[PDB]
Amino acid sequence: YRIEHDTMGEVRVPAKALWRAQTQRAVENFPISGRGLERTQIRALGLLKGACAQVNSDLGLLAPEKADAIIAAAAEIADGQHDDQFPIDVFQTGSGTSSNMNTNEVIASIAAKGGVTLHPNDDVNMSQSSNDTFPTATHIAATEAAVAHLIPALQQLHDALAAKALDWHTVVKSGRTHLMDAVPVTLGQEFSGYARQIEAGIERVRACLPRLGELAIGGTAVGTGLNAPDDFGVRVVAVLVAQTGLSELRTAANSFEAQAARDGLVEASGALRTIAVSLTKIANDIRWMGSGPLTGLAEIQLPDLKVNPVLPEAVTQVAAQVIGNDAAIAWGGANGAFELNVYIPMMARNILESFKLLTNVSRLFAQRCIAGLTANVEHLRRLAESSPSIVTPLNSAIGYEEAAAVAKQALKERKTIRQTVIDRGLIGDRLSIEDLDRRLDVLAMAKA
Amino acid sequence: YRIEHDTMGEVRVPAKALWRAQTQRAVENFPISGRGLERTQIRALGLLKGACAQVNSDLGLLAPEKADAIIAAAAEIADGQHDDQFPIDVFQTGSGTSSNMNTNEVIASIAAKGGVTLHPNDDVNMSQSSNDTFPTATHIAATEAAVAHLIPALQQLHDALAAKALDWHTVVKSGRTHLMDAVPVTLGQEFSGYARQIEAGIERVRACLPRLGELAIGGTAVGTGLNAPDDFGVRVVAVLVAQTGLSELRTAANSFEAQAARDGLVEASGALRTIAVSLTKIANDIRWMGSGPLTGLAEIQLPDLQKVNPVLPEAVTQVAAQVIGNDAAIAWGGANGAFELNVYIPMMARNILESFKLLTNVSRLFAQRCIAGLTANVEHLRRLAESSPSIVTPLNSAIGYEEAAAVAKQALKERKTIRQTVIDRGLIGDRLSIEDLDRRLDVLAMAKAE
Amino acid sequence: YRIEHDTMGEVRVPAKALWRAQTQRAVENFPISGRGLERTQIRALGLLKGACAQVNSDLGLLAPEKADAIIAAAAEIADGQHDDQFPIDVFQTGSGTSSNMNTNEVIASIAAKGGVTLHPNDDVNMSQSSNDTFPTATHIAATEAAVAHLIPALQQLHDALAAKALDWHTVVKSGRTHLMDAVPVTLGQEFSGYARQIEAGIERVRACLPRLGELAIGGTAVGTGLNAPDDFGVRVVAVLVAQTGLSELRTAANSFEAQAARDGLVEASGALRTIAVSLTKIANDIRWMGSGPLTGLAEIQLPDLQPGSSIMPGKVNPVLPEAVTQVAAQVIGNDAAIAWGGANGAFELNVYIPMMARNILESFKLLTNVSRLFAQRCIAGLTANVEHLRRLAESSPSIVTPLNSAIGYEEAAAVAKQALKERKTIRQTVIDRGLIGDRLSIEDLDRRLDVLAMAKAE
Amino acid sequence: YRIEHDTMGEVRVPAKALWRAQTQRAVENFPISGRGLERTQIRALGLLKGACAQVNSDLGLLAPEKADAIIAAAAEIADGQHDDQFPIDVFQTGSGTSSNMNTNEVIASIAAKGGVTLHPNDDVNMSQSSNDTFPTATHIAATEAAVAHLIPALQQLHDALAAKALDWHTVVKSGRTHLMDAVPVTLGQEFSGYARQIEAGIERVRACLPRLGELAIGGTAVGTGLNAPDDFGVRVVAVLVAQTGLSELRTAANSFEAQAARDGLVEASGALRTIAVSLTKIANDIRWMGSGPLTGLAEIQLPDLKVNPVLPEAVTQVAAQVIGNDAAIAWGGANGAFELNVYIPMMARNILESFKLLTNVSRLFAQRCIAGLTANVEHLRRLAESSPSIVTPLNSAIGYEEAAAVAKQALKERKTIRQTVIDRGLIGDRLSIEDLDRRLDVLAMAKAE
Ligand SMILES: COc1ccc(S(=O)(=O)N2CCCCCCC2)cc1NC(=O)Cc1n[nH]c(=O)c2ccccc12
Ligand SMILES: COc1ccc(S(=O)(=O)N2CCCCCCC2)cc1NC(=O)Cc1n[nH]c(=O)c2ccccc12
Ligand SMILES: [Mg+2]
Ligand SMILES: [Mg+2]
Repeated sequence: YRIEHDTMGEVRVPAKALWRAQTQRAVENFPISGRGLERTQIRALGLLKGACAQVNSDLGLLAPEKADAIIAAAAEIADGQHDDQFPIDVFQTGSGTSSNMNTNEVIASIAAKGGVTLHPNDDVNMSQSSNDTFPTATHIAATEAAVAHLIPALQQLHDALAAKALDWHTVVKSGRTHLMDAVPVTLGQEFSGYARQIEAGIERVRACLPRLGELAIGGTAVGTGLNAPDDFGVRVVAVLVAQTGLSELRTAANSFEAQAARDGLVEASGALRTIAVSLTKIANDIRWMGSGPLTGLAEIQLPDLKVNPVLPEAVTQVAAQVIGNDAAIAWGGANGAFELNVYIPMMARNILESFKLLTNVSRLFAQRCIAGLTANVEHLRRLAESSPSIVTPLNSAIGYEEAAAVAKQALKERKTIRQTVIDRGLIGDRLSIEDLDRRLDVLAMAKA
Repeated sequence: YRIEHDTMGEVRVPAKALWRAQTQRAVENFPISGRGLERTQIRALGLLKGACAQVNSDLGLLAPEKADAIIAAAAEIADGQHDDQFPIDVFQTGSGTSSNMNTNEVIASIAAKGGVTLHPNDDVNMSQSSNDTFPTATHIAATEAAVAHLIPALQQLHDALAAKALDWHTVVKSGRTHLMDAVPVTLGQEFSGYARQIEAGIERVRACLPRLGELAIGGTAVGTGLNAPDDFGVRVVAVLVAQTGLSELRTAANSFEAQAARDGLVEASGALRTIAVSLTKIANDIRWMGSGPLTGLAEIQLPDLQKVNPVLPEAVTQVAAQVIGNDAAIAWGGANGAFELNVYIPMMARNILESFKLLTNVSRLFAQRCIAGLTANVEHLRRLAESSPSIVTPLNSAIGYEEAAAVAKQALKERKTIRQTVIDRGLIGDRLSIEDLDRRLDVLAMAKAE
Repeated sequence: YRIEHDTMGEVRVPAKALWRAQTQRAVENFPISGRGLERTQIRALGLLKGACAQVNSDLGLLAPEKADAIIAAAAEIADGQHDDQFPIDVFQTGSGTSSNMNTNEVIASIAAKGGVTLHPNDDVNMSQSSNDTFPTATHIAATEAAVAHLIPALQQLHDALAAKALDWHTVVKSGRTHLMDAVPVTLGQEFSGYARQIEAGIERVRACLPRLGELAIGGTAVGTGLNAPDDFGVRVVAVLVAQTGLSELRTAANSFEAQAARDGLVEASGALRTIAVSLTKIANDIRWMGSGPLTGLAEIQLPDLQPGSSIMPGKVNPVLPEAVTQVAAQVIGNDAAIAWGGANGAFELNVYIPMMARNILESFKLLTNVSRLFAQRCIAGLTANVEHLRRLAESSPSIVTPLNSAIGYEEAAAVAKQALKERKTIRQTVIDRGLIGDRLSIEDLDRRLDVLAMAKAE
Repeated sequence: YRIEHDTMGEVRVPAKALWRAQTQRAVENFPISGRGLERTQIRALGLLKGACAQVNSDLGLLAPEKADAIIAAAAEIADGQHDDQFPIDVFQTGSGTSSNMNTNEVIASIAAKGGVTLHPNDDVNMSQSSNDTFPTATHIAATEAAVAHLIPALQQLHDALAAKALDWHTVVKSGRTHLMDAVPVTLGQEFSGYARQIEAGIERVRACLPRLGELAIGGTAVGTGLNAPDDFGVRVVAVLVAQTGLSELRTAANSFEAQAARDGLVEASGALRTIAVSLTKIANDIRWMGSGPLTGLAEIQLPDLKVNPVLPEAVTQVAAQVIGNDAAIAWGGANGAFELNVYIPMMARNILESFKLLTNVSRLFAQRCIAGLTANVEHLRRLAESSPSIVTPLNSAIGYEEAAAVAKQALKERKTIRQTVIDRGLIGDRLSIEDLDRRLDVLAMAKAE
């Protein structure tokens, strides 16, 4: 319940709080959602402030005692020790300056406990602006989410689907097109399709990384780098790559584009949206395959967590959320003006949530649904044995003309190809029953 | 770190948790977002369980000591005393069964501390199913959010915009179409338009209430009411109306439509999305009018909250973007129901209830901390209106369109009023008196304000 | 070809073209989509110009011979006689001024063929501006599309679904929740739900009309009505209402809101988007119910409309549910474009009107046409597989609950387990476990396991 | 009318139409939008039918005389001689069955004029299904639109923006953040940012081509390739690459994914949506720069088509349409079932429209707006030199309090910062003229030379 002094009056701040007057003013200004920055965003702000202090110390602009104090305080923030010291709403000034100042104030308070006096702006914000910091922290967090978390979760799900594609390679069943009975396929072939969708999703995320990983740091207020060293960005990026192991981080190709727009977030959200579209098809097919057991398809059994398909439901709900988040991201992305896009906090919340939801639900889907599925093999074969057949595989035995007459008579009389052959008296020296049954065999028709 | 024995083995539950084994299993099943139900959600689940116990008591199905214990526990939940006892992810089974069971378990644990044993399922879930309760609670929460919170916040913003319209009635300035200079308006007329956008917003929310207030309660598992009293729904709705004062709550017109779809939430999100569209235009015009102080429009000054940056217009346009995204998620969930149940309810509820909250909170902040304190550069706005080439048309009948165009070009080049330019070019004479000039160039008259 | 002279220079225009130099310039300026105004928008521009000429005549501002020529020409345009004379891209100047000028030029050319000289701007655009005309025509077209076309088409679909709800009142089947077996319902109850969705859709459209029907006419360039009669809007609206019978048309509540924003189109699109969401659920349930017919649900049969496949010649597909679900996807896309344009107005004018108009009027048209086709070519001819549906209901573990009070919940679970294992009815499994006796008579068993009574039909 | 027939019986068809019974049933079943396939789609179906007949001929499955007749008729269709013979609505059966049969029937009728009897299904549809042909035609049309049309249009717009970036490299002006005055930039720097957004757009389109160019051909009804030669897809793709020169066309990595989903269209629409987002920012900044001529920013003048910013308005309306189309595409993409995604005609309409609108508006914007912009150079510099934002580098010489008084007086008197520092008598005690001109050099402050 302490009291601090701002250039517009008094400011009451909780006693255990490491934040100062500017953060408290932002708390009072933006009571909108009641939610603040996520752990990933706080970590990236800590990483960035430590790297900037490191580079300011290397260039001789910041006394080594002050840099050491910022570096140690920043490492605690990056390590998750101060996730309760960031109370500002997501829906704040659209540069994210409020959160940038929150980080400067918390580092100054941590340093003061260790006996060092730091000015939040002149020391902790040295060579930085109110406008190049929060977007840099956003792109660090998004690139870490893509590379360290989403891609491995998607690979786990790909591997689970591919393992079923191989197990079920000869588990024949009926194909369905337009929801209507079609020629045979295998359950393994369908899973090979699901696995390719997830592999393509990993390709889509990898394709966005050259632009997602672009950082604005060094551009300062408008992109020109005024009041920063000319090589500030390239030096800070090198420290961040070294500390995180994220080789995908890079300086911006164009310092104006990197601050006037957040196009890299819009691009990345489109990859995540495409993954949500793929996951919707996979999850829907799996719940339909497990439907019933008397009123539905009853092709597979899902693991029980009459089992309701609770992980397909979680997957499809997550996909809906990614689709909505993606619309919010593109709306903010389009609406920048001149030197700055002022939708960064909202865009950051949405893209980081989409990464988190897809990573977590993919791992759960892989481990607690896909890996445990069991096929109802005898039921699936009975469905394959009820698919339509074709005459083509009889051509070499009865010739193009008799085959065509079998096709026509089967259609007219609503008979199978097999029975129409028997009924036309075609079993003989040209065609044994055995040869009929081998030519029309449903696993052979699946071409597995 | 207390222990519990489930149907399927052992479960460890935190010591001070009031939830039980089925909630803890859902915590383990759905570690997806790390975000659970919001306060409004949780309150409505308490309201619903209290009303259900009241009705089961009234019908002689539930012993009164048990009903009384449920009603007392449910009132604590409705009063927001147990918002920390609902740990299940939003991204759970799509009926919201897990959160329904979370409510039943917390009520049983609260009751147990007052010395009354309740079975979560057989007592707290009596006459209810796993499918008619969560969407009922969602529609209670959304109807309360609309009536009690968003409409009053929009009315505050409307009244702030209308007050500025009246204060700025005669504040004449150049009109802008296509971003280019146009004939005069007043700042008051522009604010009267903003006020109408917000008043139409309230009309849009009021128009969705007949269907937003429809509750599925009493439909049970598939909408038929099997295993519930025939009049359970109308009885529970009547208790909710009596307790809350929300007369907009009603039984559903069709019990199958009320469980197979969530179309009322999709409809209400469309009203919220329209309000977000209106707020985007109002907030964008206000930040543009405050742009400068040298190279921008410099029409008005915003109050300084943090040369003021337009931080509340930025909060408002960010909220609007979130409402538009949330709206897309809601419609996606709404379209994808199957047969007797739409299984996107927890995701739809998160998104609709967030949209109500953000619009309510940001509308009040925008009204109080931005709109109320705007100041206009009155004399500057009038000087620009009086200096615009757009106002030479009323001279054409005195001096011709060719001389009126030379006046417009010289006024702009020399940074002079049209009036001073007409005088400087020696046009005052028999053709045009000083008084006829001041009548033809009366920019406030050109704006046609009441 | 024939040549004309614009303020800029010389312009070549097609011989049979009733448009003039401004329209030809717009043709050369915006070769973007290769699609121009639809017939509903052209019709509305004709209605508007005819009403404006009538009022300008009544007020003594326009000579009667000139007003009479504009009225005659504008009636030809409203009657669809000139739908080939509007070549300008949708993607034009955002006020729609190019299309307004196209209308003025075509009316002047029609009048010229009857010996009357009309100035496109000073006569045909009298009392109007480049900014209050196109949004007025857009709202006339959208209101007409809602009231005269979509609501009747939705009522037709509602009536077709409600007729099935009555025909199938006793057709008992298992319910499905989460795609899993549930307690009994009737196919009539499910169709009653579909019907309510469409009835609610009509209520949604009706709820938006007080604001969709607001017209900007009379507000002129900025909303102030400068250079128009003070009562131009109310007089033009009176003529349009009398001539069209569109009682929903009204003068805007606020003349600045009606030009600075297009919020009524955003609102109306939300109703259409909600109808698309409802239609998606209805169409998806119907194609699933008709799936198979050997490997699917096979609950109903859809009328056959065309061959499905050359490789599998017997196969017929649910083509009308597919058309419906594809229309719904288009309406949801159109809705997103409309809200995008609606948010992005500046000051006195929203300059997204041609794009918003294209999208809202297309959503009306697609929903109207597909609703009628779905009602007539799919719903009306559905047939139910009654005995299949009842067999599954009578075999369902879900229906053992009503036995609990006779034999207890544990023995009822054993009946469920055995029946499901042995593919038997519940009735027959109860017998095969000799539970009929003192506790349970055979008439009593048949009363407890009455699956139609469990559906609780009214 | 004349009588034609199919497996469902007899159908009345317009006496002279080149389509037959299946197309006519589709005319009556789907009168929804009143719009059919676009020129690009009809071209792709013609290309594909010709390539299929070449491969069936090469494998000895189809008589050379019949293959020649198909190839010639398919060439007339691809060239646009028979577009009026494709009457079927976009909103047809979701596999594109109806438009596939339309192509087969029209080819058979054209071949008959030349005295060759072709069966639309046994000959023109040999080794094919609608399930692999209609999505193949859609991905051909989309790949061609990306490579031959949109990337060159974007490169023209990039080059026009980059030409301004160079021309305006020293055109110093006030920076704007939050719409508020900020430290100096140049118009050239802002245009270099717009140019980067369009170059990144080109990178985004190129990044999607490995998947957009995947073709389903050879997968037949369910992806298994039943009723087609095992190498049909690889042979047909080789013919298409030879004929079109589109090396980006390729056989699908997985034949089941290529028919059960249209994820490549969803992916490509995301690139187009991102370009729409970039174009919105560029066009909105340009119309604001041109605003006025008295009460707006008045930084630049747009070419006249007091000019209204009509091409910025066309660009921002096109962008809105691409965003809407992108939502419709993703909705269709998610909703496939089992072996087939049945939203292909609607997804094809939307993604091909987005390609076309972005191509056409990008070239118009480049040639008829960007190329002709003029800057109010001396005005922009005067405002930059008069902004309170540039007083900061004086703080160390005159103090915060006096730098604030300089800013306030400069704004009130409408004078430069340089002239205000002189007027307040700060030269000599605080700093010299040499020092003043170094500290307030706005072009140096923009970090431009
Ligand atoms: C954001 O627009 C402005 C911002 C600040 C100022 S000001 O007060 O600070 N100041 C600037 C010049 C130095 C001192 C003289 C007084 C005018 C003027 C302006 N507009 C204008 O100067 C408008 C204008 N008028 N006439 C022209 O021929 C013209 C040509 C090109 C561009 C615009 C125009
Ligand atoms: C769109 O902004 C403008 C447009 C046109 C003009 S102008 O050249 O045509 N002309 C305007 C009318 C008076 C004639 C003398 C010169 C200024 C100026 C401006 N801006 C300004 O005057 C900027 C400005 N400077 N200083 C102030 O204390 C002030 C206070 C309130 C608002 C703005 C300011
Ligand atoms: Mg690496
Ligand atoms: Mg079955």
